[PDB]
Amino acid sequence: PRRIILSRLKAGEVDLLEEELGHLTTLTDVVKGADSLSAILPGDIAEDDITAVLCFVIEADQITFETVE
Repeated sequence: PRRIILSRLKAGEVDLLEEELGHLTTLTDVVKGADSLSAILPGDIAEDDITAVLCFVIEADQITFETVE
């Protein structure tokens, strides 16, 4: 079970994060924020597919997955 927070979007791209991840797999409890969205990605999803997707959906230096057991 893990978390994945990103900081680059704006006031409206939050759903875009949990969206692509929610369109390739089933997220868990993403949260919204000005430009920092925190999605809950487990250890049996497209984890590697998100680190690769989410980053190409925002950048390549503001994405990180912090386990939240």
